Amino acid sequence: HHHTDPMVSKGEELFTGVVPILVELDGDVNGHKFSVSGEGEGDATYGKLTLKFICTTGKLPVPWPTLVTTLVLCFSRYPDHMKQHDFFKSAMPEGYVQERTIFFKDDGNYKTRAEVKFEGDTLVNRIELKGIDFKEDGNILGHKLEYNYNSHNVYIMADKQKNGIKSNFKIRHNIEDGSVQLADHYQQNTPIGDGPVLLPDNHYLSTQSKLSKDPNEKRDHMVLLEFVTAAGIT
Repeated sequence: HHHTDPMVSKGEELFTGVVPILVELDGDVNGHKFSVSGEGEGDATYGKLTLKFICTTGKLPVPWPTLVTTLVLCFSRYPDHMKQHDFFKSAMPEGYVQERTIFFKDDGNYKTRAEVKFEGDTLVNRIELKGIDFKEDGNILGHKLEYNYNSHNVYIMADKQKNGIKSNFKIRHNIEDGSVQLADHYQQNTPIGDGPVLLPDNHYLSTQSKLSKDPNEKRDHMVLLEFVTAAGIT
């Protein structure tokens, strides 16, 4: 609402209230083609997301928790003293590309590319996902993961050469038998536009996610509440 840096003001202004979100994913995992649509709202003031996702092609062929990181970090809450480090909002409204490779230990990998940008007043995240080399009897295609999600801190670093950011981090998915399925993420983000962006000092994001079901919904779906806060600069 009041920042002495006009570049920060420009990005904050687009995220000042509740912003509607649309998520589209087209996926192919070991030749099972599927699509997911999601709708909800983001409130960057509190770092809060609320989304509901539907598999529009029938039953989702992989477990919903494996898609949480893939299915909008511009809604992170950056403390006032860290707002000059917020790459994600500084790239708006033209947006950014978010690319990942996700390696599931002892199993296959996801390769994702997403464009995150405004269409009018709506923040859209449009994703293509390709998954290969998964085991039919593994934890992913065998749906052995529990329907829950662990809190996680992720380290963000600038990539000055690409005018973007980079991160590598591990997600632990609980398996029904009490064990864990590791998912190693590599991520890079680059701006879509050619204007300047804020390139951050090293810092981390703290995330927490809660998964639930809509008791009146017959389609395969996931309801997601996420909180993300930046930290690590004193």
